[PDB]
Amino acid sequence: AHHHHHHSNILGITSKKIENFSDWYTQVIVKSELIEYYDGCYILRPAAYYIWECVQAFFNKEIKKLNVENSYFPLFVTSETIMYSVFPKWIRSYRDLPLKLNQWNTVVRWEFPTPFIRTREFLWQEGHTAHKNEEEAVKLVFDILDLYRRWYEEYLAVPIIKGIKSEGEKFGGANFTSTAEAFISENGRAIQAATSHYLGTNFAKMFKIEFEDENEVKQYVHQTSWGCTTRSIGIMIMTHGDDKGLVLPPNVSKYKVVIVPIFYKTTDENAIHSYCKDIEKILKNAQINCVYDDRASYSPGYKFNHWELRGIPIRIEVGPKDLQNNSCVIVRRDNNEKCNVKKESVLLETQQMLVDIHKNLFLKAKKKLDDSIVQVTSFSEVMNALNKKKMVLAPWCEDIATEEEIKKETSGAMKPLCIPLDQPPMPPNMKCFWSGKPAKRWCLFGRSY
Amino acid sequence: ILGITSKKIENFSDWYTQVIVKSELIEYYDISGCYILRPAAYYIWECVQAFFNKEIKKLNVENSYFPLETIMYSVFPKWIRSYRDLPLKLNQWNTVVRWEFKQPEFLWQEGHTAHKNEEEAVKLVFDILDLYRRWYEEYLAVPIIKGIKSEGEKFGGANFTSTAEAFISENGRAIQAATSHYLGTNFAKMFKIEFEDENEVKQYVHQTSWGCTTRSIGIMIMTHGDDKGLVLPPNVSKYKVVIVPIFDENAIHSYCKDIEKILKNAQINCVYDDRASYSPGYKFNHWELRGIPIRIEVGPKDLQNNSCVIVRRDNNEKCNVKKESVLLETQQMLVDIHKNLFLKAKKKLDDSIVQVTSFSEVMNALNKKKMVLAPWCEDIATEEEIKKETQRLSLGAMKPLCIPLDQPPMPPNMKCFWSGKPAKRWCLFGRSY
Ligand SMILES: [Cl-]
Ligand SMILES: [Cl-]
Ligand SMILES: [Cl-]
Repeated sequence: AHHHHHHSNILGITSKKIENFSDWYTQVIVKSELIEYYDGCYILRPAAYYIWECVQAFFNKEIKKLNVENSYFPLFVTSETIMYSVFPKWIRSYRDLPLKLNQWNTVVRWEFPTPFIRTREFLWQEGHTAHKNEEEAVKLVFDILDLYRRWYEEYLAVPIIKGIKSEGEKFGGANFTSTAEAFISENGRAIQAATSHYLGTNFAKMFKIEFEDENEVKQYVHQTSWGCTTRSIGIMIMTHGDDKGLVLPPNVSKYKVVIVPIFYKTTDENAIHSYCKDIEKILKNAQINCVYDDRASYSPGYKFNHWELRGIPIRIEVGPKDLQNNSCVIVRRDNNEKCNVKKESVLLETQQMLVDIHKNLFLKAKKKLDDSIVQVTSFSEVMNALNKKKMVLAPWCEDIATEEEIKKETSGAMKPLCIPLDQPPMPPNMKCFWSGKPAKRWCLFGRSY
Repeated sequence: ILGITSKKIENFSDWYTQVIVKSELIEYYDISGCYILRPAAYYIWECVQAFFNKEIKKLNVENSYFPLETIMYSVFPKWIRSYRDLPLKLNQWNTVVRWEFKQPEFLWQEGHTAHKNEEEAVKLVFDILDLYRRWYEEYLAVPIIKGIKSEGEKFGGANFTSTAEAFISENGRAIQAATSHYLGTNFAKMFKIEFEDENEVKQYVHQTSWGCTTRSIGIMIMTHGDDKGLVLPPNVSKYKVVIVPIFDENAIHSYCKDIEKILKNAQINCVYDDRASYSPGYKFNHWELRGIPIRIEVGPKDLQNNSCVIVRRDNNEKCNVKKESVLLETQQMLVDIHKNLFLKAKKKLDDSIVQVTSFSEVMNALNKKKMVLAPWCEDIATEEEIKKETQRLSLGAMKPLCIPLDQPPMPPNMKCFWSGKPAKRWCLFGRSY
């Protein structure tokens, strides 16, 4: 009957994030128990699906405050839902507006493949609304965009940049496409995090989606659509993961704490086991889910690595030194800092530490994001920035023809990510870094996914 | 308005189509019969999903997503090596996608578990089955009968299939409402799902599976719907109350808005139908069709007496209520509506079961749109014999629905109604969907 003292190198992460990012990622997603391959479609195991559940609960609650109703439309065409053609059957009068719908979807197809990120398999939501006028639709587009900011920032501890897509990168049926953009600094790649579209009257004209207004004048509806996918999980993994494995923001971890007993003598086993159970009770009585790993066949050291790999935010260790001192050792996953905590203070310190882990994960990620943006004047400064795994903020004329030319001259190509909502001042005579006719606004450009 | 034009008792299938479309539950895409679950239908699914998730989580079942039982079980040995890995408990909420220009219920739930022994597995099978009873009975106000399927009607891979059966008395047809299967070690042997037990002995896992679909919604509609349209148990209606003004014209609005705020402040969602271009009669029918549990009517006299009139959807009874008593009376009424819907459906279910001792009583019961509870020897070969004979006499077949968990006494000398060797247990038989 075998005792396992040492977690073998091969069962941990054998590639370093910075040195071999793609293999590092592959290893983390399987070894942390997020996903499992069947044969390259993958199963979302509970640790991944739990993250989706948490963001789904938050988003549902928030969209319901905006009177959005969930629904389910099963017919799709190549991916988009057959829906707008039905809207004339439901809308006659301003009293029928706004129409506000959302659905939670699941799709799998043959892969073409980085799980969560470049995949034909995902869970998502998409919302669709129709309003009596432009201002109400555009307000809603930006309200939803801020909810995406919160999904990322409050749940995944991922900072995003809000912006408007360039004409070449926006959805063809949209008047404008707003976006949340994320950036993975370790490989220099931007990735679109969520989208929120003002569709104007385009589909109303196609399907005769018209209503009688309050003045008895016929008008087109103004539409919106918006979506966010399990790509969000990938972004989170890539943002916080380290060389020991997965790191989970506490808000999307099922177990907040793992309790590990330390003892080598049978005379100590009962007191250790009992104290560990006291701590498990204290936390669970307080609605803090946790796991007490009391397996006899694995050493404490093995268990440390086992649960770090799984991304548990806090580990509490209990050894004989701790019984003697009425304490325990609390270890944070994010930065591996340890402290001794009195038994009576474990609840409060754990609560405070879960909040601080989230803050630290976010603030460190935001620093990396901010440090990844180089503001440039000229195309000659661009390649050095790209090669430093950066994206660039450049004054740009926003001429659609230039997007394919920028791509072509700089997969190694950089593309317009978004024109950020937050604009630095534009100096009086600033020229486009490409054109160079007068520059309109600053645009972010980068290599992408 | 065009309301419901066919009577439930007279043309059931036409009634049903009119109710599901007119009430805004579904919209058909086209003659394929593919359809949209509109918010009124999806809201029901949401409510039961919330309930079920909460309860299965108390049993440590975790949600997951396997792309679409062979993918699934072939992967289980990768996760199970010792007793420490058990029990494995998974659930999935599934959605179907139909691609328009590609070669080919839209929502359902399926769970799967694996356990160290028979006792633990079977206990979960029955715990889940009671959660399905509660899904039906607490949220949908639909009574069900728990039982075990016959050998001929169980899932072929199961050691036994437990079931919740419902009956629609207006058309005399039973319907399987949910199922929960003990799979034994059948698939474990097939996919080599073994573990090392506490004593270092290799054992097979004991598995269960269980599911329920949007058919549950259809069952609810068939059960409580009436000739005016949909009837919603309050727990699965987005709006609990509609407020309808009856023409003041300024004081009326203000008064209706006061009631709206009282209810909404107490977290009771409601709608104040203040549309100027429709009559109150129009509005009454509009909201009845849509299944809203309670209407509150406010007219001039009610202003004068500081009252209003509360009207129940289920029985159309009215009562006069003081303004300051509206919140409490509304809360009590929503409870009482659910209780009445359930009790009247339970009475119809009870009255649909004829207990028989011989085959010569069966066709009379079937032709009266009943089910029969009969003493049966349970021999699989009799199932098709009984199907054929009841079909023949109809000119339709009845089949075994379930062997109820709640068994009446079996006299020591009772014969099977068909065979009649010694009878074992009572079995429910009926026509089915
Ligand atoms: Cl297609
Ligand atoms: Cl937390
Ligand atoms: Cl079955």
